[PDB]
Amino acid sequence: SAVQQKLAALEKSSGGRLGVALIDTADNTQVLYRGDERFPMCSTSKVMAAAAVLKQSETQKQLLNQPVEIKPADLVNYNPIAEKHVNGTMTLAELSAAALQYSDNTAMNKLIAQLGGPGGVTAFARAIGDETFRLDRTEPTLNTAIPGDPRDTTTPRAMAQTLRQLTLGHALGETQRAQLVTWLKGNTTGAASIRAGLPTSWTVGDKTGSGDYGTTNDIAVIWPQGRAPLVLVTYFTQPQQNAESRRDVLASAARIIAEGL
Ligand SMILES: *C(=O)N1C[C@H](NOS(=O)(=O)O)CC[C@H]1C(N)=O
Repeated sequence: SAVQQKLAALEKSSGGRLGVALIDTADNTQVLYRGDERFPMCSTSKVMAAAAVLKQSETQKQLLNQPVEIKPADLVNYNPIAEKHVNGTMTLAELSAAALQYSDNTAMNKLIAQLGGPGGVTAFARAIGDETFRLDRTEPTLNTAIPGDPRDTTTPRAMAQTLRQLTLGHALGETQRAQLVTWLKGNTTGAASIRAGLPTSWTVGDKTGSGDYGTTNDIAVIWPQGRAPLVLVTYFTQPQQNAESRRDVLASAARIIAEGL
């Protein structure tokens, strides 16, 4: 009830710019707030990159087990998993899991490289019907989050539709969809974001993101108790380049959405 008033009031109180897109798969209804504005994706772009490698593995049948060299020069700003394997190798499956569940930025860059560069991630988006997503840069510069810059952005509406296709539809093969869902459900970084605004009995798979301009993001597939799943994108960015993160705003948006159902 009064969901637009509530989302607008949350945004005004926060001082920033909030983007929300919900898909309720029980009845195909949607809730949108700035659903067609571009937002910097930051680490949420890793879902597209992992899904694109999963799609490649549908025809390169051993691709996920292929070793990839991790060198000291490859390390960037946040490499919790890759730093354990420097001067050795990690498989593409291990890199996908590290990128999704620990938000390892070196693992992300290896996914991007496997795909031929950022354009290869965008090409996969286009191949599954997403005409809005764009990846332009590698880690860490994809997180600059400069206002008005279209690089490394998407809209909430597009990314909710794509996450639905990837996790509940048929953009990926059956086994690969299940693998993506398993990875998202095992995310380690999400308890303060969308999940925090939902009843604890519901099951969530998600991927968070953060960047400059206090950018605080989360994209999630949600299995409520006793009812069909939801897909929810909450993107948030702020006026000051050095702004603090606001995961509480994402949780509040999810809480508003959960009471309106
Ligand atoms: C992704 O947005 N990033 C990589 C890592 N993500 O952790 S988060 O998903 O918990 O925010 C650190 C922050 C961010 C980056 N590299 O700036």
